[PDB]
Amino acid sequence: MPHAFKPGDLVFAKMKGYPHWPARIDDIADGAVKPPPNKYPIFFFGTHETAFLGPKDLFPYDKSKDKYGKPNKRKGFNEGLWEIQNNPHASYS
Repeated sequence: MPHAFKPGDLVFAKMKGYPHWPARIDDIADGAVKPPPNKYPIFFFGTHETAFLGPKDLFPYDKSKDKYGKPNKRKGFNEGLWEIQNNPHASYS
């Protein structure tokens, strides 16, 4: 059975106006800004942007990749697909 989301989990993350996007739940570094309550720090592959999202917008990658893991015209997306499949836990700093 599913657990709660934890750092390192791979997802497609949904935001208004963008296709479901390859992403990971990030850790919060010591000294770094914490997310709001009930929000997770989401690192978007390809763009390498962070946003804070709740579980309603987080689709587990394994379950969802046949639907959402297809090329997209959007800037950074196809790079993002490579990252999530090929090195999802690397440093992209």
